[PDB]
Amino acid sequence: FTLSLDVPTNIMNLLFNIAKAKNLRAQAAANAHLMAQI
Repeated sequence: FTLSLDVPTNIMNLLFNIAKAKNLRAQAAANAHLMAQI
Protein backbone atom coordinates (compact mmCIF):
# COMPACT_ATOMS: atom_id res chain seq x y z
CA PHE A 1 0.00 0.00 0.00
CA THR A 2 1.24 3.48 -0.98
CA LEU A 3 2.49 4.65 2.44
CA SER A 4 -0.85 3.49 3.96
CA LEU A 5 -2.82 5.71 1.53
CA ASP A 6 -3.94 2.80 -0.67
CA VAL A 7 -7.67 2.37 -0.11
CA PRO A 8 -9.25 2.47 -3.62
CA THR A 9 -12.80 1.27 -4.44
CA ASN A 10 -11.37 -2.12 -5.48
CA ILE A 11 -9.64 -2.30 -2.11
CA MET A 12 -12.21 -0.47 0.04
CA ASN A 13 -14.95 -2.93 -0.97
CA LEU A 14 -12.58 -5.84 -0.28
CA LEU A 15 -11.31 -4.31 2.97
CA PHE A 16 -14.90 -3.48 3.96
CA ASN A 17 -15.90 -7.09 3.20
CA ILE A 18 -12.82 -8.58 4.89
CA ALA A 19 -13.39 -6.51 8.04
CA LYS A 20 -17.07 -7.45 7.69
CA ALA A 21 -16.52 -11.22 7.54
CA LYS A 22 -13.46 -11.12 9.84
CA ASN A 23 -15.30 -9.24 12.59
CA LEU A 24 -18.43 -11.38 12.08
CA ARG A 25 -16.47 -14.58 12.58
CA ALA A 26 -14.33 -12.90 15.26
CA GLN A 27 -17.28 -11.94 17.46
CA ALA A 28 -18.96 -15.23 16.53
CA ALA A 29 -16.17 -17.81 16.83
CA ALA A 30 -14.03 -15.81 19.32
CA ASN A 31 -16.74 -14.35 21.60
CA ALA A 32 -18.45 -17.39 23.16
CA HIS A 33 -15.82 -19.93 21.95
CA LEU A 34 -18.85 -22.01 20.81
CA MET A 35 -21.09 -19.65 18.77
CA ALA A 36 -19.83 -21.10 15.46
CA GLN A 37 -20.52 -24.80 16.09
CA ILE A 38 -24.23 -25.39 15.33
